[PDB]
Amino acid sequence: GAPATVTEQGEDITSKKDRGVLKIVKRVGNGEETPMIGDKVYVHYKGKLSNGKKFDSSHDRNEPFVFSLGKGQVIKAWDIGVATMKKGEIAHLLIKPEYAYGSAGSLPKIPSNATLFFEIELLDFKGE
Ligand SMILES: COc1cc2cc(c1OC)O[C@H](C)CCn1cc(nn1)CCCCOC(=O)[C@@H]1CCCCN1C(=O)[C@H]2C1CCCCC1
Repeated sequence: GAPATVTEQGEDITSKKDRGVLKIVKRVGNGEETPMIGDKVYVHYKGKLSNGKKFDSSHDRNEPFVFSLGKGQVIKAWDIGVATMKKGEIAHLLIKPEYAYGSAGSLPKIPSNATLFFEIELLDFKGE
């Protein structure tokens, strides 16, 4: 399925090149600009434990998910990954625990050493 396809075909967007955050662009966006640290970012997303065991979508709450980029309001993988995206882009991310919730996890939703999968649509972003 989609997690395995990211494993096989995704780009490693980590600085360390440790395969900690792998990306596939599923729908191309527009514009020269990508978000930068500080911007208010609007997304829709579907996320799950990569083994399908738990799911979460912004659509469940009938509203976009909003955060400030590069401020650690989200897991590291989102600060890295969303910074690569264009407005209108849909991307798949597959994320090792080091760029998510680590060995501690974040129970009850996230166990120790969990790999995460997200589909993210970047709706908009605005400068601080
Ligand atoms: C581990 O805790 C959670 C994980 C995830 C979602 C969580 C969450 O909180 C309980 O709640 C939803 C986003 C709704 C409430 N909320 C929380 C925050 N803003 N709104 C702020 C904190 C968000 C932390 O989440 C994240 O950094 C990532 C990336 C942004 C979307 C949500 N993220 C998650 O890790 C989900 C998780 C995905 C895998 C399946 C279980 C939920």
